[PDB]
Amino acid sequence: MISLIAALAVDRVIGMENAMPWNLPADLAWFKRNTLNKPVIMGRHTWESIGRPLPGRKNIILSSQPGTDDRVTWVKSVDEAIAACGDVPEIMVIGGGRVYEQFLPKAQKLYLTHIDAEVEGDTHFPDYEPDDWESVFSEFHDADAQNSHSYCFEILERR
Ligand SMILES: NC(=O)c1ccc[n+]([C@@H]2O[C@H](COP(=O)([O-])OP(=O)(O)OC[C@H]3O[C@@H](n4cnc5c(N)ncnc54)[C@H](OP(=O)(O)O)[C@@H]3O)[C@@H](O)[C@H]2O)c1
Ligand SMILES: Nc1nc(=O)c2nc(CNc3ccc(C(=O)N[C@@H](CCC(=O)O)C(=O)O)cc3)cnc2[nH]1
Ligand SMILES: [Mn+2]
Ligand SMILES: [Mn+2]
Ligand SMILES: [Mn+2]
Repeated sequence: MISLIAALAVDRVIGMENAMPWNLPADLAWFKRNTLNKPVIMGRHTWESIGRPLPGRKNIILSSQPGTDDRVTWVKSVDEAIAACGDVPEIMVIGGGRVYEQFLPKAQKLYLTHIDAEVEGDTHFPDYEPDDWESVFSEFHDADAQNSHSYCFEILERR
């Protein structure tokens, strides 16, 4: 099973200038809980944005060019990325935009955080078709002293 996990600001913005400009610790904690002990697939730009391996997860990087760090696994195609995960129950695709586009048709589950923030960005989450997806979990949170925007955690499963 392939799942995508992402945090979206208004208008599906996910990034600007190879960064995420907001800071929502509760959402990073949600990301860690839902990815720990699973393989994570990311594109090369997202690998450079994170800047280090994510502990407790098999890190698989898509790039057309040879890898430059043996602390992670480098692959050259979608099919190779999936194969490198082995026989696990759930593969987590953690972006970015180009990678989400390619894995969306293959995904059975989306873990989405909707952030009430207006962000200029240069990268968007793919347009998906709402009729294809059932919302099975949602949890709204107001802003607090640690999280400066309101946010909604949602899990969707392909119908
Ligand atoms: N809000 C969120 O949830 C979230 C999550 C993740 C990322 N982001 C943001 O998203 C942005 C990065 O997204 P992006 O769309 O620019 O880049 P990306 O999807 O992270 O990386 C694209 C790169 O991945 C490689 N790649 C992708 N598909 C491939 C394939 N089929 N075969 C081989 N290589 C492949 C290529 O590397 P080469 O050029 O080396 O071939 C391509 O240039 C940043 O702003 C980041 O902060 C946000
Ligand atoms: N919901 C969601 N939020 C995100 O921030 C997110 N980020 C990415 C890609 N970028 C990043 C950037 C930083 C970390 C990070 O520092 N993670 C730590 C945080 C643990 C914590 O804060 O409690 C980790 O171990 O996962 C992960 C992914 C992909 N999907 C996402 N999905
Ligand atoms: Mn091939
Ligand atoms: Mn197998
Ligand atoms: Mn806001």
